[PDB]
Amino acid sequence: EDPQLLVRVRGGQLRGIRLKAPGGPVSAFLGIPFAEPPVGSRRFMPPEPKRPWSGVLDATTFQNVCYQYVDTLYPGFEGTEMWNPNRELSEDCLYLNVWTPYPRPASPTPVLIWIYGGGFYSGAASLDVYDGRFLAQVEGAVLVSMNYRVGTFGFLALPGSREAPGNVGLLDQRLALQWVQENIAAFGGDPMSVTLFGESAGAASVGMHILSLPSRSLFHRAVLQSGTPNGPWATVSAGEARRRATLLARLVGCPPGGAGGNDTELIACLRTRPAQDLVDHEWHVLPQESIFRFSFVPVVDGDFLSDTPEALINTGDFQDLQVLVGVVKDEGSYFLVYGVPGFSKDNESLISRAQFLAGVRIGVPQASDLAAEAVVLHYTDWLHPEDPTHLRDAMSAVVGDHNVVCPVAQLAGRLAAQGARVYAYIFEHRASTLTWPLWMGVPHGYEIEFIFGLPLDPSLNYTTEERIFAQRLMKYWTNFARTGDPNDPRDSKSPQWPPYTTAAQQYVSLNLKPLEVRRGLRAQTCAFWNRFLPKLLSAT
Ligand SMILES: *[P@@](=O)(OCc1ccccc1O)Oc1ccccc1C
Ligand SMILES: *[C@@H]1O[C@H](CO)[C@@H](O)[C@H](O)[C@H]1NC(C)=O
Ligand SMILES: [Cl-]
Ligand SMILES: [Cl-]
Ligand SMILES: [Cl-]
Repeated sequence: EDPQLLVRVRGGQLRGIRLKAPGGPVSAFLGIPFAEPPVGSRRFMPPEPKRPWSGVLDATTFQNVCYQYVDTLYPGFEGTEMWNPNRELSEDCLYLNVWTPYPRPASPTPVLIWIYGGGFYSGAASLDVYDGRFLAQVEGAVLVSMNYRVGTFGFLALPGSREAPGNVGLLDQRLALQWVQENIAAFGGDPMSVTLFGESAGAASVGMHILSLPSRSLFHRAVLQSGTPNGPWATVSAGEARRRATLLARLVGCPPGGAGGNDTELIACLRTRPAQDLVDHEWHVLPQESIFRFSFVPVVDGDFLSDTPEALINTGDFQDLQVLVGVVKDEGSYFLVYGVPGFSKDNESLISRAQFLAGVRIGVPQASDLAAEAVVLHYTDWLHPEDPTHLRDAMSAVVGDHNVVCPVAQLAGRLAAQGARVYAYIFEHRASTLTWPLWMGVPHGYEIEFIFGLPLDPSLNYTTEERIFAQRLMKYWTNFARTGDPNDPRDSKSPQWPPYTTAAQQYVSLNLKPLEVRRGLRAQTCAFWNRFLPKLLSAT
């Protein structure tokens, strides 16, 4: 028996596995159950704490990926498939993972918790890109990532009912946070210093846990990468959620005869449905022709979220809090191949002006005609309005700015304004190994493999530049995680990464070159998106 691989948590004993990271061994305890399986009658309902077990639980392998839609756009192509599920599908899927150094660390170690993204529809904590082994080996960290429920299973809501209350995926995440608070000490982690970091939907989730008190009590620092709790895609009014669930039920023959009024007898019917029925039907309820919008997301129930996120970020008090926010250089591009006609991974995707206008209607789905007109006006180069290259890059920009960049702006501005200590970044490095075409720049999601330090694995064919860069990012993130500052304490030569402030508005470029400080995060464009646009498409 290996003393370092046997742990006894509150539920009982579990056995881990000694892994080879490049630079040495690490400890991995994978597939630890944190909730009773939300299957059958527990469908759509909040997680229940995992009932204690006997004997030593085998924690040496990844557990099931939560039942979910699978991406089929470009089959065989690494660039999409990397995000696809890599273990079996199952509603029995609420397991988590811990990486630590080997031997398990002597002193309480600052814990990193990873919340994955993927539309609140796709997702798994077991994907190669979210592999904690490098951070554990190299920076000495204790890294935790959980599975949470995505899709209808995680987010179908009849707001106010008992049987489908909404935001149960977030509650899964929270339960995982509680497990960490209650048990991470056993692995050498330190419950007194917990950082959540996430991406896309993940970041939105992190945002939500900032904004919802009982989660807020369970950690100390956040990192939001390319996503926010505010913004157009991360939430839904209870009205819309109710609409969407009702409609989904209708689509899977679940009125059954024509009803939907008795919620209990509706959710009941739904629970009698095969999981792939629900998947194969989930996207159908989206109200408009759109990209960067999924059917089932966090809902504004006045419970988990006491008000809209935007309200909360406006009126909160965040003195107690340090956040690291940032975006990649080309947020929008990835999404264009998923709906905006004229865009493909297979060519330069040069577009006509017509395709551009139609594309704006698709990308800013909830725009009024006048809103769309303002968008087109702002984004056109009126000197060369016909130029396909400018147009293409513009469409990428519209989608990026609208969905990611300017919400990150807004959120950093408010949090800074509201007491928090914020640090901001722009990730500008195209991975040498990127399989997506050149026109897509540094797409949404492609900084993760660096933060997790995958280029430290020589078999993975990054450049030495990229190995070094990876180590730099890892140092940044763990420094933050450890001490609410990404800077190197034992140094002055970086140069320093300054806090984002409403006054100075400073962020840094993370690329191969040394830190460079820039002021104004898409300032003017974001004034357009965040100050005017709402005055416009409302009061229309
Ligand atoms: P995000 O969750 O983006 C996906 C998404 C978000 C909102 C609506 C629809 C949709 O598809 O996560 C990623 C995007 C692209 C690549 C990788 C991830 C994790
Ligand atoms: C909903 O309506 C049905 C009758 O169609 C009834 O049997 C059931 O008790 C009702 N549920 C609740 C919780 O009132
Ligand atoms: Cl019950
Ligand atoms: Cl025109
Ligand atoms: Cl470009």
